[PDB]
Amino acid sequence: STGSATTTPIDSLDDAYITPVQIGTPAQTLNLDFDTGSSDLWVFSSETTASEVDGQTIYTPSKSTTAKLLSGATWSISYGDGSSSSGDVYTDTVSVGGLTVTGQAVESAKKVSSSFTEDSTIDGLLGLAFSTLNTVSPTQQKTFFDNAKASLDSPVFTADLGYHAPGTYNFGFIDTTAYTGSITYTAVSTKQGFWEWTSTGYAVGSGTFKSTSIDGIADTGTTLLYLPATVVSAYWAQVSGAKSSSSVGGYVFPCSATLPSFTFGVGSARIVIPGDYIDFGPISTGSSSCFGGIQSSAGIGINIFGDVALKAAFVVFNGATTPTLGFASK
Ligand SMILES: CN(C)c1ccc(C(=O)O)cn1
Repeated sequence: STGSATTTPIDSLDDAYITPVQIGTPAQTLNLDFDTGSSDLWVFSSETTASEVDGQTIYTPSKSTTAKLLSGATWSISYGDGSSSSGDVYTDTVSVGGLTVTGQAVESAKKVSSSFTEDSTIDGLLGLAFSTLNTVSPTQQKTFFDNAKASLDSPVFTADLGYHAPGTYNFGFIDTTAYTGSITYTAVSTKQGFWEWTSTGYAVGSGTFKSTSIDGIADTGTTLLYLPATVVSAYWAQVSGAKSSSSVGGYVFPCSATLPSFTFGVGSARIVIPGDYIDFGPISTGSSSCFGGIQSSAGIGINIFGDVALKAAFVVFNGATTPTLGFASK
């Protein structure tokens, strides 16, 4: 089997991407944030504290003839941006782009933090990291991908995120029309539960490539590119007037600037992130100070190849017995 679904930016900055997902019988369609950095499929629901729901579409398990309470199971998760959610668990039928999994754990939120409430466009998350990170207790649950894998034509999914445009998540096949040149594959460590890999270096604009190993994670649920402070300083030094602002919470730059590209290495191959992709717009409405799309990972403990990086590539998440990542230009 295979599946193919369009993923759409939630706003004009590509702050996140949402993908429609069918849950239950009859189908209830929710728009979920596909997150290769976590491993829980959770949704706003009829159980979510009413004051914490503001415009989201909810899953109502009592209206699904295939929903079953997973008795005794609870979940609770916190994300790198400080947001969080928790609740109980149902199993139900879940379909993405025509690919159906029966008995998928659907984690129903009883509580969500303010940043979830405030984002009316995101109805929940669909985790695509390794199932070892799943938070359900006392019986850990599998991701949608793990549950689907054995049935797929090939044990893979691909992320093809758009810049200020829709893109595609495919399951079970590689669309050879969706990229240019060849796909370069690179080793993955699953030791931390992430799609963790090592970039071979970087370049800023038309500058020379610096060969240096940068360990990090391919994370579709993180907006920006978070890299070591040395790398990030080298980038922003090429933008007149750019500076790190402790008050804003990262590098800012004059909105009048033209940003240089940023290249990252995948083995001997190179992925080029156009300068425009690194512009996250005014820090507040009407400001001439703009927020940068490349930020330091120093506070975080891990480097993160978030959407800024991934959207410049066609990315293969190969879930074969020994997982690997693939990157192609597009
Ligand atoms: C809607 N918000 C608060 C989100 C969504 C997704 C993530 C994440 O995948 O890490 C974090 N915050």
